[PDB]
Amino acid sequence: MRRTTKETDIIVEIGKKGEIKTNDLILDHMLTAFAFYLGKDMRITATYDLRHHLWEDIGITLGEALRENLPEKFTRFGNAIMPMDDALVLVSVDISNRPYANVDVNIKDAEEGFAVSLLKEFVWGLARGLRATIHIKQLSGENAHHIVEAAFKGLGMALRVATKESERVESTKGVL
Amino acid sequence: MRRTTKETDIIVEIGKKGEIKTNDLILDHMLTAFAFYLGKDMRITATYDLRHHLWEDIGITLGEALRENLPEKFTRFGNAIMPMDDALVLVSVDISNRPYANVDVNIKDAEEGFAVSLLKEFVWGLARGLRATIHIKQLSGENAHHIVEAAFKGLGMALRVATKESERVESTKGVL
Amino acid sequence: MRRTTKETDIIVEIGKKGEIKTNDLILDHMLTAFAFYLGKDMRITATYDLRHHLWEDIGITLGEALRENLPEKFTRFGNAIMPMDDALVLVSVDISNRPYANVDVNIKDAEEGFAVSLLKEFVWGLARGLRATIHIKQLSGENAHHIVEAAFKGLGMALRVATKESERVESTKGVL
Amino acid sequence: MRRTTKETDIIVEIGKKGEIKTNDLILDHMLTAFAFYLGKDMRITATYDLRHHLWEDIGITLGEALRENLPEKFTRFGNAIMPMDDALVLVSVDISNRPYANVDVNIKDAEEGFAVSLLKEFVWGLARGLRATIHIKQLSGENAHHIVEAAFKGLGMALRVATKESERVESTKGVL
Amino acid sequence: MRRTTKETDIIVEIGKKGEIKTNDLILDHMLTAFAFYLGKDMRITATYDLRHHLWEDIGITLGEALRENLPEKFTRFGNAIMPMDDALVLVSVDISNRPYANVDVNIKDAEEGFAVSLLKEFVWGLARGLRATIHIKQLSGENAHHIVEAAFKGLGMALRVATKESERVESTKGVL
Amino acid sequence: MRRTTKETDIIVEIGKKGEIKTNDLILDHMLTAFAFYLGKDMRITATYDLRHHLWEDIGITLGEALRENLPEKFTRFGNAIMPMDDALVLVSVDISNRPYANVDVNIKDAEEGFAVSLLKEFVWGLARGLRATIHIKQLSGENAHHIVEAAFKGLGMALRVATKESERVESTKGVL
Ligand SMILES: O=P(O)(O)C[C@@H](O)Cn1cncn1
Ligand SMILES: O=P(O)(O)C[C@@H](O)Cn1cncn1
Ligand SMILES: O=P(O)(O)C[C@@H](O)Cn1cncn1
Ligand SMILES: O=P(O)(O)C[C@@H](O)Cn1cncn1
Ligand SMILES: O=P(O)(O)C[C@@H](O)Cn1cncn1
Ligand SMILES: O=P(O)(O)C[C@@H](O)Cn1cncn1
Ligand SMILES: [Mn+2]
Ligand SMILES: [Mn+2]
Ligand SMILES: [Mn+2]
Ligand SMILES: [Mn+2]
Ligand SMILES: [Mn+2]
Ligand SMILES: [Mn+2]
Ligand SMILES: [Mn+2]
Ligand SMILES: [Mn+2]
Ligand SMILES: [Mn+2]
Ligand SMILES: [Mn+2]
Ligand SMILES: [Mn+2]
Ligand SMILES: [Mn+2]
Repeated sequence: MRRTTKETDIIVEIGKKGEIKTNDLILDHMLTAFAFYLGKDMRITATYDLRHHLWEDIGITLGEALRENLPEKFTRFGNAIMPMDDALVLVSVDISNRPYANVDVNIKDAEEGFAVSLLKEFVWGLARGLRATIHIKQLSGENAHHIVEAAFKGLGMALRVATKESERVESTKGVL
Repeated sequence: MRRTTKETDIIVEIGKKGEIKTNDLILDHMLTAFAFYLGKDMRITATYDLRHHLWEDIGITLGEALRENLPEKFTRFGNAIMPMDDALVLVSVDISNRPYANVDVNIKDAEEGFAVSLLKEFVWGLARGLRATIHIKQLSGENAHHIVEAAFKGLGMALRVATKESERVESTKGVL
Repeated sequence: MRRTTKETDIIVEIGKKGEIKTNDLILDHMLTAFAFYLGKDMRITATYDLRHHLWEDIGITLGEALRENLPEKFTRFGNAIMPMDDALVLVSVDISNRPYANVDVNIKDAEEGFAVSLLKEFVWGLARGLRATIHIKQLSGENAHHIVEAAFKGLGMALRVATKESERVESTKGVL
Repeated sequence: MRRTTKETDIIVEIGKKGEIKTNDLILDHMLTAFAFYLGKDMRITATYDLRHHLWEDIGITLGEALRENLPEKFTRFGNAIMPMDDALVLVSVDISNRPYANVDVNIKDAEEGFAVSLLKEFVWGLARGLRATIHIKQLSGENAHHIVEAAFKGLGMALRVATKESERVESTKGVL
Repeated sequence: MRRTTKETDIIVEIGKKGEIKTNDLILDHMLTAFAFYLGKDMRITATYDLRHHLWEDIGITLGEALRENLPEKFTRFGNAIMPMDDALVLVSVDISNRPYANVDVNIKDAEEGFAVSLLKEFVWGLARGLRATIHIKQLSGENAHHIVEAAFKGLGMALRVATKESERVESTKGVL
Repeated sequence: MRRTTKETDIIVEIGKKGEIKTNDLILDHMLTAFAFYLGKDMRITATYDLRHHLWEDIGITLGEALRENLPEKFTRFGNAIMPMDDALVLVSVDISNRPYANVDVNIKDAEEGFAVSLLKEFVWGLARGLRATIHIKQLSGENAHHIVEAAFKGLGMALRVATKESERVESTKGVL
């Protein structure tokens, strides 16, 4: 999946062994966590002007890539509760075709490179590209890196469950 | 399972392909959700005088029907965390033989047909008929329909887990 | 544009002389306002189970209908400030391909048939179907009908501006 | 229009196709937005010592360039209300010959490169170079980039209106 | 349009080149502003006993004169956002045939001759004579003269829009 | 696993049919719960001077016993949400090699033999002996016995998941 604008140029290829190299070492780490806990190899390359555009557009392109990869009938729902030392983060996903994100974190000890702005824009991008409902709810924690990385691990774990093949269309209304 | 009083007359048949028709369109939708996420066909028909009596007595009868269908040795415990757009609802069930319900929701945007009274009385009815401990804990949300429907989806998912056969009596005291 | 689920069956036909008949007299009035201030005839018909499903699905279908009718190059942005007696409501739209809604109203004098739940679900449906950013911000007011009707008038007026043909792709990133 | 001090050297040429290259990627993006929504090509080049000096002196030089470009009789007033996802920003301009700026924003989620100091100094610079009254009033929002970029888009849109030719001197006192 | 009582005698002639002379220098200035931003010449002369009676009765007579001059089918709605140095004032008009005024200002630095009483009574008079809904909402400001003059400029600008000819009766109910 | 100091002498033998006899009937019950929900037989015997030393040292010894039994590649993460009547307790474990415990309970109705001191010291002992991150987070509840027993049931259930064999080293850093 490739997405190109005048701001960013992003390639996300799920199922291909390859590097994750976005030219942002924080995002590279977060995406490495995401892919590891999703349980899939992926190749991700990006160029960008501003980090916000990178994080958001990575989210969009990753979402679109996940959507393209979905089986016809998929499990739809997946959750994860992820600890990382002091951090404890609930991640809940519904591949609902109703884009929505709610990211509720409370970072006490900030860390350079980790920003709520960037986390939120990645998650909104992902929600919009995948066309999904995504909740990130911090239950405990203080450290920025532990909170944000737990969220990315959790997204991977939750989507591992939600993107699995199902025997039915998982909606009482008969369509998503 | 049939339960008849001077107020209501209710039939719940689990495992039978059939209609869910209670003469309350909101409850029909909630029960459709419940059954879908439980993963069982059911036929439910009711007549009633007042909606409270309907919701409670449906809970009792459904609980009794679930209890009748349990294997001798069952998993006992099941949880679900269910998102619906803004709503995020935790449902926790223990088929404990200790009737108890705790329903903790916070509806900001009310909706006609959706009432905490009716939800609580359905859940207490279910707890009493099944003979179970049931928690409904809203983690996030504003919209009445999203919150209540998430609760019914969650009850279905949780009971899907809790009602499966187990290799042992699931209690250290040796009996339920 | 026809959209059909097990819950609702909706037709929205923009540019066609016809009636607006949803089987909800409040919504019929709101949509009549919307269409009048948009400056287009439309035919709308619906069947539904529950009013929430109606309001949301009308939003979705109307949004998709507006998206289908959008010129290749469109103005993208449109605003309205709409008074109705005590009410004064700001509506701001960006046809951004970034679904988002923020509805901030404060109804002091409630009115049967008018609910924040239903307004919010219509607007989120519209945002998701059109793929747009939509703000509704009450500046003044107390009366439910005045506030909500002002919002619908304002959506029509704002979308009248935003859906007009433009000479260019209205984004510095080169893509919408 | 060129302005040179011991701190900065800035060229702003309105109506010339060219690059916007200030050696600050955030400002380049903001100025690209400004020019796009103004509806004019411009060439902007700068060297600078400190970013504050750049932002302020860009504002001054851009203001002077806009002032030089004004027709004899101009519309004087222009407004914009600009959404960007969560952000909603009102921009109001009066080319009054009374330099004044009031920038009222509330950034909840900060972003590296985006600072209220720099926004305010650009706007004051612009107000002083153009000789104008400028209000930036955040109505909604949390994200720094969305708020600041909406302000720059809004300045462009507002000045598009205010700098258009008029049939009269737009003041009851007979002069500006 | 002439209106005579035992308290005041007022002539308002729209479209006539002429003096604005009410024997109140503050009101003469405000009305000069109003007429300038409306974009019409007018002749206004008054005698009065008390300033309140003047301001109110000028509003009534001006409203009646505007009403008399309306085309059969008129635009109905008009808004303005007007800055004046520190002041930023929103004016919203609906020629609704439902008299109503809401004037919400917050003057920090008072000025002799400028009073909320007089502004409010002019606006209510105008609403009653024209038969219109009028909102004046201060968004920012401290100085009495800047706030009140912005309101009069804004009323002129808003009514410039609202009083233009339209192709239709601008109401879904088919009549005003 | 035998651990002997001048204060305590503890045997924990996982996978062995035997009794749990610590000379503290509360701890015997808690450990019976832990083992049952872990899904393992175990033999535990202890002598001790002071109950704190017992609870802590049981934690340490049990943790070391679990660590000894861990497969080379293990699942690492496990969670449980456990109801017991009024109580609802979240337990989250990461076998991280980063000892940490956070126990957040709120006992309203105290019970002899049940103490936050002792619970916390058992959990910290377990965290240190296993070399793990352990969160215990009360979501609801009042009764001391229900809260504490839910925590022990939850630890068993969570560790059942976390101690299972995996196909890989469960860390992006390549080392645990
Ligand atoms: O789409 P699904 O499968 O979640 C079922 C819908 O009834 C949910 N819903 C969303 N808004 C009101 N109800
Ligand atoms: O009945 P179970 O299997 O949950 C085991 C009991 O010890 C629980 N309990 C209830 N009250 C005090 N303890
Ligand atoms: O897409 P457009 O036209 O609004 C231009 C983007 O730079 C906006 N943006 C959104 N998030 C950060 N920047
Ligand atoms: O200069 P203009 O056209 O806005 C008209 C002036 O009367 C405004 N003003 C500024 N301070 C007091 N009055
Ligand atoms: O008169 P219009 O054109 O604004 C349309 C009316 O429905 C408005 N309204 C006033 N009160 C309740 N509704
Ligand atoms: O050790 P793991 O597998 O959890 C991966 C690490 O990056 C986590 N981490 C801990 N502190 C900062 N990052
Ligand atoms: Mn963004
Ligand atoms: Mn890390
Ligand atoms: Mn009852
Ligand atoms: Mn529903
Ligand atoms: Mn909905
Ligand atoms: Mn109406
Ligand atoms: Mn400065
Ligand atoms: Mn941007
Ligand atoms: Mn009076
Ligand atoms: Mn003046
Ligand atoms: Mn100790
Ligand atoms: Mn017990």
